[PDB]
Amino acid sequence: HMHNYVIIDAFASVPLEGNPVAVFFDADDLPPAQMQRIAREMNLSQSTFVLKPRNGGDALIRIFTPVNELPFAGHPLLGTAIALGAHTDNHRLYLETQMGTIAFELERQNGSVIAASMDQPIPTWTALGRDAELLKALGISDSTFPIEIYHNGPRHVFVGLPSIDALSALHPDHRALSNFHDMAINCFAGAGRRWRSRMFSPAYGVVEDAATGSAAGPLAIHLARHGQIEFGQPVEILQGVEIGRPSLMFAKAEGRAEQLTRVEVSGNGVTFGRGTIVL
Amino acid sequence: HMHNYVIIDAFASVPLEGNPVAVFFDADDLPPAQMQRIAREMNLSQSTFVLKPRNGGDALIRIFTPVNELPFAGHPLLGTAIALGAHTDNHRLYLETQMGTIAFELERQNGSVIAASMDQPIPTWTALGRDAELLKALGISDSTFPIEIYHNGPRHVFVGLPSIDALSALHPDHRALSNFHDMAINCFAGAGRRWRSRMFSPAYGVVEDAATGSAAGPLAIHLARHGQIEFGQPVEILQGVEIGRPSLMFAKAEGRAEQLTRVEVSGNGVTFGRGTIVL
Ligand SMILES: CCO[C@@H]1C=CC=C(C(=O)[O-])[C@H]1[NH3+]
Ligand SMILES: CCO[C@@H]1C=CC=C(C(=O)[O-])[C@H]1[NH3+]
Repeated sequence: HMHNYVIIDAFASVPLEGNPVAVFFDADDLPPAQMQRIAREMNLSQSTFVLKPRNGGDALIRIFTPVNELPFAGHPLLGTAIALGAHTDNHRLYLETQMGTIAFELERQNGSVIAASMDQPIPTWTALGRDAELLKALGISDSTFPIEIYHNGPRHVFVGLPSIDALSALHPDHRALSNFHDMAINCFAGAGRRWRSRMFSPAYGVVEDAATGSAAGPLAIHLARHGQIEFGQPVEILQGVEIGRPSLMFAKAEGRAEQLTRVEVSGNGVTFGRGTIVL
Repeated sequence: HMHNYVIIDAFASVPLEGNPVAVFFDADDLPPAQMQRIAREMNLSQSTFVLKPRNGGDALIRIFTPVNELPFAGHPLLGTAIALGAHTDNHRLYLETQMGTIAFELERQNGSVIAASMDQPIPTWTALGRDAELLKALGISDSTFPIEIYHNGPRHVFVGLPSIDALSALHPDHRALSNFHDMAINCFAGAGRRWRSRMFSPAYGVVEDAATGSAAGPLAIHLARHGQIEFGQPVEILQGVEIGRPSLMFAKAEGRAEQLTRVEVSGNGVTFGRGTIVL
C-alpha cells in the first residue's frame, strides 16, 4: 500500500512558476476520507486522485483542497492531464469529474507532455450587485467594465482596471473581501490579445492565487461580451506576476453570449517533483 | 541539480498524525532565495534545508515557512533530526540554527530513528496583560492559571481551561485573535503528568496547529511554576485531537524558575513520503 505522486506546476514552463498541484496515481484503494487526509497532509491548494473511469472516460479525477472536495478546478485538472500523459500515448484524454467528462488535448515533445488544452463547463453569469462594497475593499473607485460574477463550479467576479500598473498597485483589504462568500475576485487589465490578472479569495482560502484556471474561460467570455475581443478569438492571460508565480493561461470562447458552444483553456505544465507516500 | 526530500510527521508514530515537515537534503547549492521559493512551492507550514555545518555541529539547518525564514521551531527541527537519522549512525546529533547549536538524542529500532529528544533554548516569560481581550476572543470568562507569554524564538501565550471537555469546546473568534501579533495562543487542560493542548495563531498563519513543539518546553515551565508539576518531572502533552492530527509531545524543565538549567522536548516521528525535486 503505497502511492506515487507528482507535483506539477500548472500554467508554467519553468518549475517554481505557475501554480502547483499534487497528482496521486492508482488511488482506487483509497477511501475518500483518506484522500481528504492526504490532501490535508500535503497542504497544497489542491491535490488530485486518479481513479478508474466509470462512464467511458480514461480516468475519474477527484479534486481535494486541504479541507474539502471540489467539483471543478482548472489548474488542478490541467496539471492532472499533463501528469497522466507520462503514462499514456493518447492524443486526447477524457477525465471524468463531478461536472461531467472533460476533454483534454495533450501536446508533446519527444514523448513528454508539455501542455494541454481543456474544454470547460460553459459558465453562467450575472451582475454582482455589490459594486461599491467590493470596490472599497479593493481600494479603487470604479471598474472599467461591468462587475459580473460567473459560475462554472466555483464563482468568479471580474473587476477591470485601467492599466496594468493600476492592477499591480492593488493592495486589497482582505478582511473586507472576506465578506464576499463562495467566490473569487479576479482583477484584470490589458488590451487586445494580452491581459493580466490577479485573483484574491478569502472564501477559497487564498490571499492571492497564482493561476486561476477556472477563471480564464469566463474572462474570455467577459472580454468578448464587453467588446474587447470577438467570440472565437484567443486571449493570453498572465496571472501571478506580482507574487512571483507568473502563470500563462490561454482561453477562447466560441459562439455568442446567448449561445456559447465551447470554452477552451490551455497552458503549459512542468514537473517540479516526484515522490511516493507510505500508504 | 536535484534534491531528495522526505516528509516527516513529527510528534507522531502513525502517518497522517502529528505535524508534517518537509526536509530537503544536500541543500548547500541552493541560494536562500531558492530555499524560500521551494518552501513556498511545498506550502507546508515549514520546510527545512540541511546544510554543511559551520561551527562544529553535524549540520546547519535552515527553517522556512512559505513566506519567511524562522530562527526556531520545534516540530520542524524534531522532524529534521529524525530524517537525518536515516543517514548517520550517530547517537546524538548537533544541529546548528539561528538560536545556536541544538543537541538531539536519536532513538532507534533496528536502524530506523523512531524518536528524538532536543534541548530547547531556555525561554523568558512575563504576563501578557491583555487578559480580557484574549478571553473574549477565545469565548471564555477566565483562565485557571496566570495568562503568561513565553519567548524562545516564537512567542507562546498559555491560557488554562478547567477541563479537557471545556478545551475541546473552544471555538475562538480568529478575527479577534488576529489582533495578537507575533504570537501563538496555547490553550491547555489536564492534571498531573497528562495534559491536552490546542494552539491558535493568525500571526503564524494557522487557524489551529497540530503540534507546537516550541510551546511544549514553555508549557512544562508554566505547569511547574504554577504548582501542577515539579521542575524535573516530565509531562505528556497531547495536541491536535480536535482537528484530527493527534500529536504527542513530551517535555521537562530542570532547575527552578529563577535558574533553569535545561528544557527538553521529545517525541516520535514517522515518514509519510519521500521524493525528489528537479532543481
Ligand atoms: C486556493 C485557490 O485555488 C483555486 C480554487 C478554485 C479554482 C482554481 C482553479 O480553477 O485553478 C484554484 N486555483
Ligand atoms: C504554522 C505554525 O507552525 C508553527 C510556527 C512556529 C513554531 C512551531 C513549532 O515550534 O513546532 C510550528 N508548529
